[PDB]
Amino acid sequence: LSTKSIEYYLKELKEIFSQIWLKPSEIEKRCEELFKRSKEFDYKRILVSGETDNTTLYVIEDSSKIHVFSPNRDLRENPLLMRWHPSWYEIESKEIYYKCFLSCEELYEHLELPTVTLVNLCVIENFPIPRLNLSTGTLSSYLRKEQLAKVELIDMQVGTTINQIIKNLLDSQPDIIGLSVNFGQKKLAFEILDLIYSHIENGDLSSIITVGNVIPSFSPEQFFERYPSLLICDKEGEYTLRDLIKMLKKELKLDEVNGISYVDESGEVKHNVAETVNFKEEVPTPSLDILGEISKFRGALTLETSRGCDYSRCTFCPRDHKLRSWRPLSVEQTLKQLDDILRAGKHFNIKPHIYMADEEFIGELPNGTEAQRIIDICEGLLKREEKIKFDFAARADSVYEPKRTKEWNVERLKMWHYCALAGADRIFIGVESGSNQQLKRYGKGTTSEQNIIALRLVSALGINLRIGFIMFDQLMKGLDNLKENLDFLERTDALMKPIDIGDMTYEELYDKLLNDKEFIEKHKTGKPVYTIVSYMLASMEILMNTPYSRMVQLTERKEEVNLIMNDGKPDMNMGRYATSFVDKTNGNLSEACQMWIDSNFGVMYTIKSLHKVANPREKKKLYSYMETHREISHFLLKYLVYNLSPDKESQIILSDFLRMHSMEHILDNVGDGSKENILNVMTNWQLIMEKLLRDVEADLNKGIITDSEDHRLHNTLKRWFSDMGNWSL
Ligand code: B12
Ligand SMILES: C[S@@+](CC[C@H](N)C(=O)[O-])C[C@H]1O[C@@H](n2cnc3c(N)ncnc32)[C@H](O)[C@@H]1O
Ligand code: SF4
Repeated sequence: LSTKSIEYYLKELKEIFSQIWLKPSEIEKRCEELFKRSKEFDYKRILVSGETDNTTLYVIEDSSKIHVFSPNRDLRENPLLMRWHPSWYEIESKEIYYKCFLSCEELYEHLELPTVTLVNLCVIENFPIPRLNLSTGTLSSYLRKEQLAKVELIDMQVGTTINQIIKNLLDSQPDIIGLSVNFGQKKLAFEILDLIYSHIENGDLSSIITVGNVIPSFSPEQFFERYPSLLICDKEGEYTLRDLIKMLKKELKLDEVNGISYVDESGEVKHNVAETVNFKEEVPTPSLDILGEISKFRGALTLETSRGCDYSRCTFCPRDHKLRSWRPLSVEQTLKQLDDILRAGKHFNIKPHIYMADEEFIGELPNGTEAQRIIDICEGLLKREEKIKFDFAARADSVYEPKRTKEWNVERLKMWHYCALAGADRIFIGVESGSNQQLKRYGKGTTSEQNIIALRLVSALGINLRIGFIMFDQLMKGLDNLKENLDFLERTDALMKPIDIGDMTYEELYDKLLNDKEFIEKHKTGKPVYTIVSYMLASMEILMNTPYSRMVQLTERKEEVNLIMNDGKPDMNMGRYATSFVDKTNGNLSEACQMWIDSNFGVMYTIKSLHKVANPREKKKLYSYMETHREISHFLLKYLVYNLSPDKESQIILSDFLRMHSMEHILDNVGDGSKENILNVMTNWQLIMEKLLRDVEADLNKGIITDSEDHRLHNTLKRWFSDMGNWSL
């Protein structure tokens, strides 16, 4: 092969490899056709490995002549060649993109890659709209970039069924099978596992079996009881899979494999230490094998630009699986991976909107440069030809922290401005509470006024907001925290319209939003905070391994009460404890609010479903229903608390709200927090929901809104009217 004809094969390979959405078997197909075409030499076998900018073709003429093409990267950085021969190459050399290896017998053994099949489970009835699965996509890209294995990806999100999974597995004959098992997928996982082991027993498969993600990590005993040879990946999967591949080659013993729990021969459960992955530089662009099918389901692009939480102190948030340190992608890798995913999505006409999976997008570094890192990512996005939109999550104190200097906070505001400039769209802030006592119980580290100011600053930059809010928690005593929460949620001095920066410095804008009451009033949207709450009337869920669960167990012993039911055991499928409230009135209110939600779910689901596809004028009508429902749901709790503990100010607000909707006389005990009385009070309040749904009914009859073909709004409205006051579950 001439030195000029190297160049031609590289040129065409670069064009093949640029199509990063194709599965590796499809890439190999195009490589075979390119090499059979020139017919200026024949070969026995080809292998493609690597990914995106390091994709590599091996052409095995036989074991004594092996050609290696690396169009996108210096072959000297190839990790498979480096494992085979750490000094094969010349250090003083122009970059090398081709090399023929002659009489290199052991290189062939390195090119016999094991096969790994990774399966993302999905209960499709609960999640109709897929998102690119990072759980398996990053495990695949890590293995491909290290050239450790041929990886097959199966995603139940796009409709692949249990029986199709097994068919796939029989056809590919993998050496390692891995299932990602998430909340609510225990039964599905056990079904797939039963069939895998049934076929191992029958001799149709021989594979190391492993499961990963949070459900088996937290509850390994229920898995080991049914599958005692199963290997559970406790934390990150990358090095775990690397080491199972080594163990396949007898290069590691089982008790050396990174980050797994297993049953040894004596019957005892072992856990191996998990070395935290070098995420900054070893985990590349998620594999995009499934992207085409995801686009057919109108699915979403996703990326994780950091792992972990440097704060890690919220008492309801368990840190054992996700870890207590923050590991960011480099600015360079973040921009590259975003470019890859956006280019691949554009190929399938997926719109350029990235959902960042990060637990904490902004983070914190020992050198304090985290804000400059974000600004540098934003500057890179602003250099692109096309704009993007992106969503992410952040704590309120990643916006505003009065324990830090004014200069820290002013630079924080500049950072958030660059986020808005680069496309920050809907941002989730974990406010969680409006009550300083409850915030302390939540370990949030924030105050209620600090939360208000964070919302002011972000909303003023034109970023749209969503907030988590956990109204009820089991250790709350009395109604005081609920009153503080309701007052917080009714504040109208928090949400700002997008403010034109004009000539203001960052410091002047910051100063005005903190202190200038007239500025705040002029720019407010006038909407109360509860309008951006993600889930109204939410109650605490007590997950395993949390400080909050231990706080509960500690109240159980200190006041001699049995709060954790199921005889102290947790639920494996949901990774949480079933727990009752220390204050029985508060538990009654939480239960009532869940029943309220259940009673309106069918009709409000239908309204929201119709809203997705309505014309502009119907969309606004249906949206106004959803706004009014949220409003009625907020003042349900204000009304319940009023009937348990009245005050003058709350009475005025409820009377204002009634009078505002021409329905002050629709409503006509006290201090009685029994379930019976609360239900009776809520039956009364439900008359206000009836008044809203009578308008929906009239609008439907008038043709002002349009029903689905199966008459779903008609059907659910009819049921709702017939079910009034009838709180059976
Ligand atoms: C997207 C998302 C959702 C989506 C789910 C989308 C989907 N795919 O169906 C929605 C919005 C529906 C959701 C809901 C919930 N979620 Co959520 N979610 C996330 C989020 C933001 C991103 C997930 C992701 O892509 N992670 C990145 C990938 C790379 O990580 P991974 O899945 O853990 O995979 C790694 C390891 O687990 C391991 N691994 C995974 N699979 C496998 C397989 C094998 C074989 C092996 C060996 C290893 C392995 O290797 C991988 C790479 O290192 C995460 C935050 C996060 N960054 O993880 C929260 C998170 C997972 N969610 C969480 C929670 C609590 C919930 C809810 C209960 C809501 C709530 N907060 O009350 C519900 C559950 C609903 C249900 N399903 O029943 C918690 C989980 C508990 C915890 N603290 O660890 C997280 C961490 C957020 C938080 N801090 O509160 N979630
Ligand atoms: C939407 S995710 C993103 C959280 C992310 N760590 C952050 O800091 O912003 C978590 C949100 O779900 C809600 N949530 C989490 N755990 C919960 C629990 N155990 N019970 C009730 N709500 C919970 C909280 O409102 C929280 O803000
Ligand atoms: S809730 Fe958010 S900030 Fe709190 S520990 Fe969990 S990831 Fe970190």
